[PDB]
Amino acid sequence: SRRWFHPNITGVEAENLLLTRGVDGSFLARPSKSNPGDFTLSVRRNGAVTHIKIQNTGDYYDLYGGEKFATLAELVQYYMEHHGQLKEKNGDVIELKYPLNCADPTSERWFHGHLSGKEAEKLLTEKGKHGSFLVRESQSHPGDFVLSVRTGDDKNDGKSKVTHVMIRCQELKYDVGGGERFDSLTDLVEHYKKNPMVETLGTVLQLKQPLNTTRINAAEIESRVRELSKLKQGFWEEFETLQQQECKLLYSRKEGQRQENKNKNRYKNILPFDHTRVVLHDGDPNEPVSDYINANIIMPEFKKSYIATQGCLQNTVNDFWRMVFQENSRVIVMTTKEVERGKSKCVKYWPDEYALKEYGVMRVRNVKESAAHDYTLRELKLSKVGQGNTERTVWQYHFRTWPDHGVPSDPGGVLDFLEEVHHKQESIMDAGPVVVHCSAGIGRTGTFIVIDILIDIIREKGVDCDIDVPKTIQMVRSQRSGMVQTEAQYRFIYMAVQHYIETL
Ligand SMILES: N[C@@H]1c2ccccc2CC12CCN(c1nc3ncc(Sc4cccnc4C(F)(F)F)nc3[nH]1)CC2
Repeated sequence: SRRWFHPNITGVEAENLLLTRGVDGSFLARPSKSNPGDFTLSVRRNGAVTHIKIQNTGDYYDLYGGEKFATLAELVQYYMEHHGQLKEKNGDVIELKYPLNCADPTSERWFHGHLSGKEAEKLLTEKGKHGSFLVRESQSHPGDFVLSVRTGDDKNDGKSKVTHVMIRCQELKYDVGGGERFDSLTDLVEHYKKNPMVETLGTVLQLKQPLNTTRINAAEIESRVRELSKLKQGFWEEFETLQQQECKLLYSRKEGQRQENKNKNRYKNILPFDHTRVVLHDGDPNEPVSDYINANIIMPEFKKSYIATQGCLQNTVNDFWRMVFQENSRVIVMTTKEVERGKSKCVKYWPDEYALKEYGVMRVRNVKESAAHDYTLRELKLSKVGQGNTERTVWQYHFRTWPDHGVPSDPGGVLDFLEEVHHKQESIMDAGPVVVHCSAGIGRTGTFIVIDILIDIIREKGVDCDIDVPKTIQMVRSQRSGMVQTEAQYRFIYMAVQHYIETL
């Protein structure tokens, strides 16, 4: 869990935490009470607290007077490992040394607050499986807690059971009636996750996973949207709770950090994970490194795969077409304009209609453009220079109407677009991964990919099937940093899936 992130504290509270429990170099992060997307990094230095604003407008986290990042945990990791980079306006170095840990259990996935033993039994009996657990406040003994764990065989009939374990709070510390006394509920839970309790007759109280509360029956998505809309809101809690799981996803991005690739990244610290990056072959032996593009393979796991990538730079257009060729991709989804709010988001990597251009070893002909309301389709022919028999059609679906701020007011445009993309891809035997990009290749790109993954479950299984939006996003975020950036995008995913279901 992301311990240095304190949900539901004020600025004044943050200052006092850092002044009373911190030292110089201690820091924490916190969200705005009013605004999803606004965050503050609070840092103790020279016996005082400095607050630094962070904003997410949908494409990345933007640290004021600092750099752009895919996640707050990648931001924190960066400044803890690169001394001198975070600076005050007058030049003075702001050091992030010591994460100040949140002791408040409220945001933990396993924490259920005021919840009865009867209610906890019902939740575990209906939704739980072997090793599902939760912690709740004791009704009998104020300040105490109860750990409730389901154990059994998952293949009803007494083969499973719920066990309740009392957690005492004695003199500011937590225990289970013996052994170690913990400074927080979190420390206690983490210890008994690693070191399971055993009953008198041998049952191991395995804390395998927090009770799942977010999985739904897809046909009931409207009721879940209603529930998540209740007022801050359910949607915000859910997206934040998911965000608290991002420290499990700090996978190496060593290749993207190499000096030989520094000019190949649109944003210096938004990098592909090494374990999923697209590796480019047959490269120019004269180039110091020719195997790198800022792109990751996204494979759903619980047929069709994706390449999530950034908007091309002038110097990466040739690499982009090498990738498209190598991976046998026949469909590109572009979800940005070239220029938005005065800023270039993607260089034009395609020729004008009816024109032919060479891009290094590759050539692309733009055969025909077809303009719909929300998108333009460009029928491109890609081939290797010298080898006409390598020609294949690449269909570029360019979504034009995504708003400059926030998300579209309805999902119909995105749904229609994604339906055309899906059918084109499905019609081409042996097509490779669908290439998807925006500007940084994480916010909108993540949103379109996750929508597509969830819709495809419904295509296969019908509307009577389980879907789990945050679970799916965590799986995609394990393959490219920070996929799905904002709460507005998260709500839009639910909106798109709901309206897919409603138009069957
Ligand atoms: N602590 C909360 C509280 C406070 C006072 C009173 C009651 C309650 C319940 C409480 C916890 C349980 N609820 C909850 N919401 C969530 N949203 C996203 C996620 S992430 C997820 C989901 C599914 C699978 N895999 C992941 C992964 F970890 F891999 F990302 N998990 C969630 N769990 C509802 C909110």
